Amino acid sequence: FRKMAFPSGKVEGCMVQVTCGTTTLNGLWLDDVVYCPRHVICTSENMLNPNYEDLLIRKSNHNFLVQAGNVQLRVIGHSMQNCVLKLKVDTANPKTPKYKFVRIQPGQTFSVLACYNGSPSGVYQCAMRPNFTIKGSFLNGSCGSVGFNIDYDCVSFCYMHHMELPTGVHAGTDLEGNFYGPFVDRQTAQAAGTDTTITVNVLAWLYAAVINGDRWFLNRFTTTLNDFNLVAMKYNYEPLTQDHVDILGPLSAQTGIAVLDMCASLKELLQNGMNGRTILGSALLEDEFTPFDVVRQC
Amino acid sequence: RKMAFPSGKVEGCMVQVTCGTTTLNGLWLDDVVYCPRHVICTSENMLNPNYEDLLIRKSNHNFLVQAGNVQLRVIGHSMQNCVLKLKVDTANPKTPKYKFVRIQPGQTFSVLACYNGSPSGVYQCAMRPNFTIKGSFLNGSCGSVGFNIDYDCVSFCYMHHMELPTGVHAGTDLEGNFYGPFVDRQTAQAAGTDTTITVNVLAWLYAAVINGDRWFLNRFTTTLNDFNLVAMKYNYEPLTQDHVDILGPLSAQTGIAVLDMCASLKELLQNGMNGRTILGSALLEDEFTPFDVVR
Ligand SMILES: CC(C)(C)[C@H](NC(=O)C(F)(F)F)C(=O)N1C[C@H]2[C@@H]([C@H]1C(=O)N[C@H](C=N)C[C@@H]1CCNC1=O)C2(C)C
Ligand SMILES: CC(C)(C)[C@H](NC(=O)C(F)(F)F)C(=O)N1C[C@H]2[C@@H]([C@H]1C(=O)N[C@H](C=N)C[C@@H]1CCNC1=O)C2(C)C
Repeated sequence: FRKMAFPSGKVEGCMVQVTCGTTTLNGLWLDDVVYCPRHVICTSENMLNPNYEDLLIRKSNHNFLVQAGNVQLRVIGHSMQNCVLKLKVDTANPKTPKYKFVRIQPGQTFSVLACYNGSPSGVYQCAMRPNFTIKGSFLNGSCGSVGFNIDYDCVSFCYMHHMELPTGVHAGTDLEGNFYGPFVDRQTAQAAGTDTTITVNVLAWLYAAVINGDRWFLNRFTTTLNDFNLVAMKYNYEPLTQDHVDILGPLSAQTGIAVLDMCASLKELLQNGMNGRTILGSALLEDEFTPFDVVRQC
Repeated sequence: RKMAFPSGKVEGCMVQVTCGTTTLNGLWLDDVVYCPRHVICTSENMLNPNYEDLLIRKSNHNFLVQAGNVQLRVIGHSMQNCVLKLKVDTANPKTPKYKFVRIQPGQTFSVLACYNGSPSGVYQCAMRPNFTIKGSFLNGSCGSVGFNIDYDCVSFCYMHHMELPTGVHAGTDLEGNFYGPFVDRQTAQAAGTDTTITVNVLAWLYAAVINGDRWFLNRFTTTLNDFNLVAMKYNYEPLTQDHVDILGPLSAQTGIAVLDMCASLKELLQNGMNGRTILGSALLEDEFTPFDVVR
């Protein structure tokens, strides 16, 4: 059971390089618009507390250099939507996929296409943490890289990368420029809140363990949502809702293990540990697989 | 994070190959489709297939090749070790710059898992020392390929053929020669005992020092032989002088001598992590190569 990213070719064909003055990052080129983080119009001097409304009025089309591989794109218009810059360009991308912009919830997963200088570098699978950060791998120049899901040739863009927090986790917006989490696009002191484990994803991962070989952690017992939720808080675990139980229903129906019975397994694992046994070859409990992820893979 | 390569250059080469009732994936490069030769097997042939006798009875029109909605015309065919090479009517217009390479255990690569010719997911892999892949491959995944990409040239190194009973996977290079002692035949065969890729753990430890963690270092050193005598008690691969030379650059960039990093690994194996993590893991990661670390 591997963590898998979506195939990235539909997105690779949209990545471009955006340069404003001395600042270069990545942009997303869909039809005749290029989307990128608005802090590209910041001068490094003004990363501390910029006024984006003012800095953009003073910009003109000629302040933006957009490069698609070998080819320079001519910017013919610019505007802002929340924290993303929208650069209208000369040419529609002939590789534009069927796509939509969506906003995801903490605990959902997506693929990230990490890019540098407009050129795709690698792909990995991520989860939006309960504290609204991403445990990604982003280096200098990675801003504007996007995250996405694919459903039957339709790309759902859900994330654009903006910044790294002092604990090495990452923060970004949806493609309409709304931040995930209580962060702002400026170099001021900010930090991730204390993170928590995504309970519904651990359970889904335990179902995947049962779907494969592993069954030793099953027991005769069952809990209640209220009794399990007291256990969850003690171990820094997101509380489990009736909504989570309902979505795990398919896996509970397929494997014959009710969710509150799996919770009994999980509560038991959280207290007594694994006693030298493993689950899908892992010694810790994995929480970056959603229920849909497990159904899809299996 | 362990990252796969962007998969688009390979997605444009995946096709569907059908022969009778068997369908799997093929790789379409220029005017040749490559795929596993057991596409020409039926039910009653998996146990003891005679591939020469099965192939002699086929003609070009027995092979149905589909690239998306378009049927390709097969105009020739031949067998090279355990891969079939289907000469087609049309050169793939999306053929990337590519080459074929055979890799060694410990090497990493990306896998594009496909079903019925359409890409489903991409993940990053290592060739294990027992010549198997710890992959994620379902019923129709055969013919999925593994690859690296360097300066826009795609190095194809793996094509998927079989699942072993332990859940791991075996396959061939793109010339059809199996990695390890496996055969494309449904008989009792089993992966040998697997071991940890020691040179990859050490390279990763060097990556931890470079990103500013040093908690696992100690003041000891070790001889190469003493290191290997301890490490093999944990099912770690022996470290060779070639591996030592290979880590040299990282040892220079960090100032930590290779054998001093070996002493730290012996201690990590002795103690565990005591609830800590090194890069982002509570496990010793062995699927990032020395070459990977510098990049
Ligand atoms: C880490 C740093 C101290 C530099 C800063 N962090 C914080 O200001 C915080 F602590 F508030 F998060 C930060 O990321 N930025 C400062 C400045 C932009 C952003 C930035 O340079 N983004 C990079 C875009 N290519 C990607 C970064 C590069 C390192 N790894 C990444 O992912 C803006 C928030 C406007
Ligand atoms: C797992 C099974 C017991 C069926 C068998 N294994 C062994 O015979 C062994 F144990 F000896 F390896 C096995 O894999 N095959 C039997 C037959 C082909 C191959 C096969 O069906 N390949 C699939 C290609 N689409 C991919 C497989 C599907 C399951 N998961 C995969 O990855 C050949 C070896 C000629």
